[PDB]
Amino acid sequence: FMVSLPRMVYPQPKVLTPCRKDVLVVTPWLAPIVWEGTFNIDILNEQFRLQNTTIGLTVFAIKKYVAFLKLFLETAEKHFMVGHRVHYYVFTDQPAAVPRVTLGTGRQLSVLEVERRFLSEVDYLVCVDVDMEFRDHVGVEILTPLFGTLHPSFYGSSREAFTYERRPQSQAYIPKDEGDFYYMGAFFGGSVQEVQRLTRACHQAMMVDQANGIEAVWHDESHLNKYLLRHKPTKVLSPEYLWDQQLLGWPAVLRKLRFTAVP
Ligand SMILES: [Hg+2]
Ligand SMILES: [Hg+2]
Ligand SMILES: [Hg+2]
Ligand SMILES: [Hg+2]
Ligand SMILES: [Hg+2]
Ligand SMILES: [Hg+2]
Repeated sequence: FMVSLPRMVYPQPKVLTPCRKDVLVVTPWLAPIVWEGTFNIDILNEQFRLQNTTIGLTVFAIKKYVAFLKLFLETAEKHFMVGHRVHYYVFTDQPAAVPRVTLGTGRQLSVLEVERRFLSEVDYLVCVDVDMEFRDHVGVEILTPLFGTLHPSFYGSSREAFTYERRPQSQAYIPKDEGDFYYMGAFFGGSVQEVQRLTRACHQAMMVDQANGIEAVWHDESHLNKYLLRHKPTKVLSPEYLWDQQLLGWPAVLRKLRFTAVP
């Protein structure tokens, strides 16, 4: 059950003015592709706050990667789901090395040393890499049953150039005449239920590959791409959401650089 939105004053959407004319804003299965200019964040914030949405953000930080937690979490505090309930889950081999980062109200951090707990604690899960920093808004516009993110190196590439697993002997196999996009493994998410479905499917496929003596060319990312080919995501994030400015610069098509590699 969803309550009514309140009265809001904003610019009328214009039916005969395309939103962006330089990029695809909807997939052929009618999932939005999230670019700056496509969303009114005030409307979306209202919708998700009225549901008291809780977002879990999961990161693995092992060995030397614990060094990246401070910047990751500090910048998440500035830019990630601000105004909403956030639960950070930091999976690490070094619990005592997790930095003491000051959190805004309604935000919490759990340290898990290296599950149904997610079903009871959060509505959505967002799974990212720790060697990153938030540079701009990453908010409820991403939330949906299942999303993937366009890999910044391949968003302009034809499908035959995608680095999918190409050996038929692998469960991650995708032939040259298949594929919508190349999704990057470093940023995906969805409802808890859909994320757990995905991770279960990939884990099983990886076990089958191991038993057959084969390891997919890009490991979990290869399996992610196979999963999202066969189970279409309900939103796709543009490369605004996963960028490397040193490698790739700042193309005109990116109005914002939201979540980036660390230099
Ligand atoms: Hg628009
Ligand atoms: Hg996750
Ligand atoms: Hg994760
Ligand atoms: Hg998979
Ligand atoms: Hg996996
Ligand atoms: Hg996966």
